[PDB]
Amino acid sequence: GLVPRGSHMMSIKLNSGYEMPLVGFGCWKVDNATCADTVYNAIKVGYRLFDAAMDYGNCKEIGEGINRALDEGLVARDELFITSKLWNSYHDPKNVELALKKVLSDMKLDYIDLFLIHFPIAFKFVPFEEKYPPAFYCGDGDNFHYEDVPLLETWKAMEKLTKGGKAKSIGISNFSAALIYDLLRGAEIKPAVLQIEHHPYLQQPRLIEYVQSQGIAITAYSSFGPQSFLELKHSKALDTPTLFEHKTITSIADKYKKTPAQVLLRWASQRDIAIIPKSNNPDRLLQNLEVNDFNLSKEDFDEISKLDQDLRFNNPWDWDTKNRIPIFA
Amino acid sequence: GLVPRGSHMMSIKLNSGYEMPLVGFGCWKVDNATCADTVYNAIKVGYRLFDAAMDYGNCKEIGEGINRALDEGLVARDELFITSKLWNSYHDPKNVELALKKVLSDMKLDYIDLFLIHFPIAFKFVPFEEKYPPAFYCGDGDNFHYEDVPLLETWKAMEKLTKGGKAKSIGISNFSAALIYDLLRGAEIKPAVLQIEHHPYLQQPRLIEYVQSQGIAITAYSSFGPQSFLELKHSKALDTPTLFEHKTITSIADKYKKTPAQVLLRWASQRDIAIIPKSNNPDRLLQNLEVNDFNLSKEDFDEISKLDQDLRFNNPWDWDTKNRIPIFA
Ligand SMILES: NC(=O)C1=CN([C@@H]2O[C@H](COP(=O)(O)OP(=O)(O)OC[C@H]3O[C@@H](n4cnc5c(N)ncnc54)[C@H](OP(=O)(O)O)[C@@H]3O)[C@@H](O)[C@H]2O)C=C[C@H]1SC[C@H](O)[C@@H](O)CS
Ligand SMILES: NC(=O)C1=CN([C@@H]2O[C@H](COP(=O)(O)OP(=O)(O)OC[C@H]3O[C@@H](n4cnc5c(N)ncnc54)[C@H](OP(=O)(O)O)[C@@H]3O)[C@@H](O)[C@H]2O)C=C[C@H]1SC[C@H](O)[C@@H](O)CS
Repeated sequence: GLVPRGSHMMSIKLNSGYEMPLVGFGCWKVDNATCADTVYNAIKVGYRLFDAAMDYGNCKEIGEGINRALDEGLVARDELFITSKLWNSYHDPKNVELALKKVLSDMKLDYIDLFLIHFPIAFKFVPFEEKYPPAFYCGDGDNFHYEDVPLLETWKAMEKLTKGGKAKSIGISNFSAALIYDLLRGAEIKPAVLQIEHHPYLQQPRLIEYVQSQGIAITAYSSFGPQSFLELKHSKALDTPTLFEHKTITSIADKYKKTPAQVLLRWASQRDIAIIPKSNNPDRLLQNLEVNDFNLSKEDFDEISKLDQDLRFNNPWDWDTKNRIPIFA
Repeated sequence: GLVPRGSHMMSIKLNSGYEMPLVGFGCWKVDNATCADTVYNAIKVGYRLFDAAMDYGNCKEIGEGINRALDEGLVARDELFITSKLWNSYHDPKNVELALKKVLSDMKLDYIDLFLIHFPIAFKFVPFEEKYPPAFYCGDGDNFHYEDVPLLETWKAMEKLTKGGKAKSIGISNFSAALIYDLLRGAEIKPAVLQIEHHPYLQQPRLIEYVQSQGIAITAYSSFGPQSFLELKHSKALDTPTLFEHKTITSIADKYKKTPAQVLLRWASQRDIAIIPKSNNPDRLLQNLEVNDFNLSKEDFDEISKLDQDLRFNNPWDWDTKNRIPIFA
C-alpha cells in the first residue's frame, strides 16, 4: 500500500459521496457450485467490488463467500463494494423495496453499496416463490408480458431506498443517453452509475461523453467483447474476430509486456470507466486485477477508436420475437 | 379520380381514426415573402397536407395561402391536413395549450389535424412577445437553458388538446425508439405519428419496425438527405455524395423513367412512410407529388438498404456546445 504506481485500489468518487473501486469481479455465469469459493478467493487476492444481480441466480453463494471473508477478518464490510441490480419483473414501485429486501436476505447483508435498474424494461411481476430468478418468465409459458410503469416511477422508488441506507447508492444499466436525459428531468437524486456494454467494437463515445459530463460514473461490462457469449453459442459472437488476437490490440499489448486482455481492460479504466472482468479461473483472476500499473498512449487510444463498429452482443431485441424490445434501436 | 394507379391521393389511416395523406408539402425554409403564394399554388397543383411548425416562422403566411384557397372554394377545410409542431420552449404542460392557440391564431384556423412534439428537448420558456419564433433563445444571450419537464408530462398535456378537438391527432418527432417505448407506458392516447429524419443514408430499420408494429404512422423528413442542408453550409452535408447522383439510385431511376428524386421519395412512401418534400420551385412541385404511380422492386429495396451508414444531418448534439444534447447518442 506504499508503492506509487497505479493498482487495483484506485477508485471513483461517486456523486453520492461514496468511493467505488475501479476494478471489480463480475459474477454473471460464475457457477453456483463453486461461486462461494471463487468469491472468497477473489477477496483473498484483493478484489473488493463484486458485481451481482437478481437475475444471476448465485446471490446466496456470493453472500456465503463474502461472509466467510468477513467472519475470518480478511476484510471489513465497509471495504467491500457490493452491487446488485433490480430485475425487469420488479419495476412497479410497490415491488422495488421488496426486491432489495430479497437481495439482502439472500446475500445475508445489511446493505448493498449500489442498486441498479438492470434494464429499461418492465416485465409483468412474478412472485419470488413462483420463480426466482424469474428471468424471461412472465406468468404465461414462453410469452412475454409487460407492465406500464414509466421508468421515472421506478426511479422514484429507488430514490426512497437510499434514505434508509439499505442501498448506499443507486443507478441504472442499459439506458440510452436519450433515456438518461429524460430521467434526470424528474430525478431528485441523479444516478450514481450507468453500467453498459462497452468494448472496442461498441464504444458509444457520445454516450460516454454526455454521461460523464453529468458526473455519473460508468461501469463497463463485457470488456472482452464477444468472449463472454461464446459459451452460450451466441451466433454473432461466434462469427466475430476475437479482440484477443486483433492486430491493433496485440501490437499495443506488445509495447507494454501486457496481455491483450490487460490492454482491453486498461483501455476502459484509464478513461475512468470502471471494469468488472469475470473469471471462474483463479489464474486470470490476478492478471485482471493488475491492469492499472501501465498507461496506454494517446496514439493507442486513437488506434483503438478505429475499431468501433456499433457491434452490440447483449441486445434485448432478440429476446421477444412477438413484441420487439427496442431499447437500443 | 378514376384512374386505377397510385397517386398523391393515397393516405394512411391513423390510429386516431383520421386519414393522413401519404404525400404532403414541407414548409421548412419556404421563404416568408412568397410562402402564401407557394402554398396556394401547391393546393392548386393538388397538395393537401402541409407540414408546418412553430419554429419555422412562416405560420401566418401558410395560413394566408390556405385561407385564400378556402375562400375561393378550391378546397374544403376537411380536405386539408395541417400539421404543426410544439417547439422546445413550450414543453411545460401549462404552456402546451397556449402554444396550440398561438398556432391557430397565426394560421387563422379553427383546428389543426396533427400537433407534434417537435423534439424530446425542453428549453426554458420564452414569452411570445419577447421572441417568436424563439428558436435557440433561452432568455440569456446565446446560452441554452432547459426545463425539468419529463416528456410524459408534456404528452399528457397534448392528450388534453385532442379532447377539445382543436388538434385532431397528436404525435411526436425526433424521439428514439427507447423514448417511445417508455412514453407508451404512461400514455392514454398513443402517438398517431412519429416524424423523423429518414433517407437512404439513415434508415434506422429497427426503429421503423418497432414503431410501425405499434400502429404509429411514420413521416420522413429530409428525404433527399444532405440536400436540404447545403444552403445552410452544413459542413457534413457539403462533403456527402449527393443521393441524386448515387449509382444505386440512378440505376433504379433508369429502370422506371423516373428522376432520382422520385425514387428517393417513393422508397419511403411505398413502405407506408409519409413524405413531405419541400420546394420553393413551382416546377419540381408536381414531380414531387407524382411519385406513387410506380413501384420499386424487392431487389431495389435490397440495394438501397446497403446505403445505410447512420449518417444523421439534423442532430441537436451540435446546438449547445456547453451542455451536449444527447437525444441521438
Ligand atoms: N448490466 C448488465 O446487463 C450486465 C452486466 N454484466 C456484468 O459484467 C461482468 C463481466 O462481463 P462478462 O459478460 O461476464 O464477460 P467478460 O468479463 O467480458 O469476459 C468474460 C470471459 O472472458 C474469459 N476471460 C476472463 N479473464 C480473461 C483473461 N484475462 N484472458 C482471456 N480470457 C479471459 C472468461 O473465461 P473463464 O471464466 O474461463 O476465465 C469468460 O469467458 C459480468 O460478470 C457481470 O457482472 C455482464 C452482462 C450483463 S447481465 C447479462 C444479461 O443482461 C442477463 O442478465 C439477461 S439475458
Ligand atoms: N420534424 C423536424 O424536426 C423537421 C421536419 N422537417 C420537415 O420536412 C420537410 C422536408 O424536409 P427538408 O429538410 O425541407 O428537405 P427535402 O425535402 O429533403 O429536400 C429539400 C431540398 O431539395 C431540393 N429539391 C426539392 N425537390 C427536388 C427535386 N424534385 N429534385 C431535386 N432537388 C429537389 C429543394 O430545393 P428548391 O426549394 O430550390 O426546389 C431543397 O433544397 C421540411 O420542409 C419540413 O416540413 C424537416 C426538418 C426538421 S425541422 C428543422 C430543424 O429541426 C429546425 O426546426 C430546428 S434547428
